Amino acid sequence: METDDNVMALRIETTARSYLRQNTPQISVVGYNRHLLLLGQVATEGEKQFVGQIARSEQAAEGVYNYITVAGDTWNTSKVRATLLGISPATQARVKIITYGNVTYVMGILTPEEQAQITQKVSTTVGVQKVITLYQNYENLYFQGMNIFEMLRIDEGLRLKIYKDTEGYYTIGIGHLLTKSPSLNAAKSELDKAIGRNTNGVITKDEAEKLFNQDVDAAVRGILRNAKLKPVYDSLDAVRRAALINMVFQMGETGVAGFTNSLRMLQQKRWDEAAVNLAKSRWYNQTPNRAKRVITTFRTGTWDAYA
Ligand SMILES: [Cl-]
Ligand SMILES: [Cl-]
Repeated sequence: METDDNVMALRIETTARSYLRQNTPQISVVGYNRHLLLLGQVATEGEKQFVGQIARSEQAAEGVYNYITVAGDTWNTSKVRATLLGISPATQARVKIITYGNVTYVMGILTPEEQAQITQKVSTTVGVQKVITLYQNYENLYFQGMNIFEMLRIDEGLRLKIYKDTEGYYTIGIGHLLTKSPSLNAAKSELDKAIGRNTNGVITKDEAEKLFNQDVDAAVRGILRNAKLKPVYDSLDAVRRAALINMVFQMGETGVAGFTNSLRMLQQKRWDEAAVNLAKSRWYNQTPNRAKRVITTFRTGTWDAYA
């Protein structure tokens, strides 16, 4: 859903901008849950209606909201938390907020009760600004296919040059750390190590996916030697296995092993009880978007949140 929302939005942004310049321009498409929100300033009511047909021609779109005016910025996680104090971190994760012009749009899959609460909180934070709600209540196979490599591409990023992480070390690819020394030369040599050539501090995607496989294998061995992680891992299907490998990549073997109660529920296949519980940890607090995708993967056993 992450990849389809973005994929469609850009195709609509780009095919729409093309049509406008054939009659500088202002068009913006935002995608949430395959529902699409059209933003910008067009000159005539007929063009606004034509840009809306472009979007509705997207077979994978299950809704289109045309809010183009006839002559922006998405809220970041912290700014939403400043505004939704009192709502659980889990419910805040099912909400996108955008301000385009002098309007503020609120998208999300909410209970009728949750809608009135969040609508209230947003209206009091913006004051006398217009607030548009776009709520939903509680074949198509041409898109990219999701796998574990594309999963951790969305959750960490793909870097094809040696970059410094946050801890002051050197890294490349998908979080594949090279060395904790501040010596770049030390990192460039270790980069040649795993690739076996004159990388020159640069790699291709084909040979970054080769690293990512080495990193995945390394995790799966730590997992099978850890007394708490092994039985859970063995009992789970393929997608749910990549959810677990995701958490290990993020917190290390020992970190994940501390989720005692949530692990017992996964090994017991209680998918929904395991989700309510994982959404109560510091993990959800400090990386809610990721933890929302990882946790839905655990609940559905599918690539929904990522597709
Ligand atoms: Cl933030
Ligand atoms: Cl996050």
